Amino acid sequence: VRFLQPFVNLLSKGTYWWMNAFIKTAHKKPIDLRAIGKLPIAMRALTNYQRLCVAFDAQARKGARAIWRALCHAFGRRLILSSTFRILADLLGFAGPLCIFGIVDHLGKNAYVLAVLLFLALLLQRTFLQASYYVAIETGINLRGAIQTKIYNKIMHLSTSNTAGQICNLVAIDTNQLMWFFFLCPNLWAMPVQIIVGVILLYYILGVSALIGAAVIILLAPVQYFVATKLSQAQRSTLEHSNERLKQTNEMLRGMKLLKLYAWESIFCSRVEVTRRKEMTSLRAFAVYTSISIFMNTAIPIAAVLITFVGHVSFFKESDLSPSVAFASLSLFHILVTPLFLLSSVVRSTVKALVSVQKLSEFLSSPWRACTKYLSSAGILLLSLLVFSQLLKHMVLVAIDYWLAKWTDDQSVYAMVFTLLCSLGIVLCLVTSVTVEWTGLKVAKRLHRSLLNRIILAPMRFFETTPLGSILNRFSSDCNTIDQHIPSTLECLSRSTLLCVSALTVISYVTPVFLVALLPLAVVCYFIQKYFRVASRDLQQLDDTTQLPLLSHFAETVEGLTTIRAFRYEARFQQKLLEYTDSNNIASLFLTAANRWLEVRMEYIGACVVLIAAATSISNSLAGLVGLGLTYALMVSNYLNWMVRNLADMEIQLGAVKRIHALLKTEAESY
Ligand SMILES: CCOc1cc(CC(=O)N[C@@H](CC(C)C)c2ccccc2N2CCCCC2)ccc1C(=O)O
Repeated sequence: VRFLQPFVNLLSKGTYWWMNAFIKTAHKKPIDLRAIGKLPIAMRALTNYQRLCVAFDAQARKGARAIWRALCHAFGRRLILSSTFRILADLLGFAGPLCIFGIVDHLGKNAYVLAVLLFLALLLQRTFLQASYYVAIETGINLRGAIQTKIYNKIMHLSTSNTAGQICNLVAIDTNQLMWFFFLCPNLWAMPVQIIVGVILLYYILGVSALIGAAVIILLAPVQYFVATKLSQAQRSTLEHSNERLKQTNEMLRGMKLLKLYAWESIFCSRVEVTRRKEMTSLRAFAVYTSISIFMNTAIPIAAVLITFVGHVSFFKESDLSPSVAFASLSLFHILVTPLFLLSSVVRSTVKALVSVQKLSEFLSSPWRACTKYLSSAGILLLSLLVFSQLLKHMVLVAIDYWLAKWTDDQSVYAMVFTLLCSLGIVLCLVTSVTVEWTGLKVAKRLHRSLLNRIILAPMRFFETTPLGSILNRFSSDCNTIDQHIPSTLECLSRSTLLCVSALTVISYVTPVFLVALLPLAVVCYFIQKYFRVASRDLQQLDDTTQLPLLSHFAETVEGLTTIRAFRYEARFQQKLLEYTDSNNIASLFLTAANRWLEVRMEYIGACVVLIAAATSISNSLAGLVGLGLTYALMVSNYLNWMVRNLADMEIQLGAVKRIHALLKTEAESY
């Protein structure tokens, strides 16, 4: 047992301090199934299975509702403990904007004490938030173990009269949707509370104009939900053509010998290219919806701030905009963004796992070179336009946030220039979104065409030596990755890095002394990031590689069920399944603990940054520039952990482009 998360004092339970030792070891020598621990007794497949079966007996003494109530009876204590942590973290995160309000109101007219209390509340709030995430993940994984064991125990008893692939994917995707509903279940209860208290605080701060602002920002959640629905629709319509193109590529690759013998390769390649053109026609709509999602997500808050402040000053002829009031409202808008954006995802996952539990009831009742090659496939025109648009968009963003400070203290001219710059910002953001999506599409097209052509020209000895599985897998999974994940992830990594650099630039321009303190933290940040990455890579690979046995086992058990029951070998196979699912659970649990460790450390670095910025700016001013620095240093932590998550998410996905280009360089016959 090397997963001693339950077995430490509450502080290291809260800051995942034990993981430190592990991660340090995991940096020197690679991670093996001997280095990762064995799960505690509290979280085993047998322990959670027996807990769930006791809950099921209790519910049967008193269908889908039966399964939901049994899952409640079995995991509700920990589910509501995670929900408590999450709601306390939500309220203590709201404790930030009003504190910025108090600080800027003091110094524009008790300030240092407000700054240190902001620091303390921020530190405690981020710790509680990460602990909430962790408890939700742990109870979700325990539920996955119990449900896997239960559906396997049901596979054992079912009759020979009865769909093996259905059971295999019921273990593969339906239990997954259930576990992810349990991952996001605290959010389902704590996002409405968050949004309500946010709108209430905004109203209390800004009078009546804040309600117009909060309505405009809330108008983001339904639009995001509609966009996500259209995106899944386009996803299915793309998967159709992708499956047909895959079958055609498999035809071309099985009979490559005969084709090359009579030189029919070019005509079959042309047919595959026609199918690829149809799939690209569908991918265009998919990318349009993805671009609309990115643009709405970034542009609804800009317009919300614009309408709020302008209508507050001109239309309402309302209170004069003071720095404290304005920047408190801005911080509350930034705190309001994320719940409004992710509420659609929470609801969609909720209905998805509801369907999954209904189905389970019905069943149970019976790499820099890769980046260089990818960017070079785009061309200098699209790459230059993309980089210029990203940089100028973030410049316009910081520009409007600074014009806010200069606004606070000819008010018509200020309002007009603020409106002009917000329009410039939304146009520039739409440009950067459409450009990243167009670049993604163009690179996918070029890379796929070159790959197909370069394996058409491949010699026969190459095909005899190379496994057919790999040549098909490059077109099957990696071209899919380049088609779907690389555009969005590259765009979001660009946004995360540029927003982080922008925030540090803002709080350095407000506070010239913070720069001196930036370099230590910078170093710390770097180190942590580095170590996390290596650990997070190993674990991730391990977590994937242990899932293939499990599903495989399920498949086998469904195929040779009558033989296993004839042998009376049922207990041995249930034992093998418990061992496989325990390997998978320990892998996923250590992966999530490493994630929690990194996000806790990055949030603590963000807390130190906000404390330094608050202290030094309140000092130098003892006005609106202090509020600017305060907001940006307040939220640097999100940019930081989002950017490191996106970098980890970026390298793995870029490995696919790397190996596509690797296969692209095979020898060609001088035809
Ligand atoms: C903050 C990321 O850590 C997690 C967090 C969770 C639980 C969780 O409340 N998630 C929120 C995101 C946070 C920022 C609110 C969420 C809500 C809706 C849809 C997706 C998501 N997401 C979950 C996948 C990655 C981020 C978007 C699970 C798993 C993880 C994880 O380490 O993988």
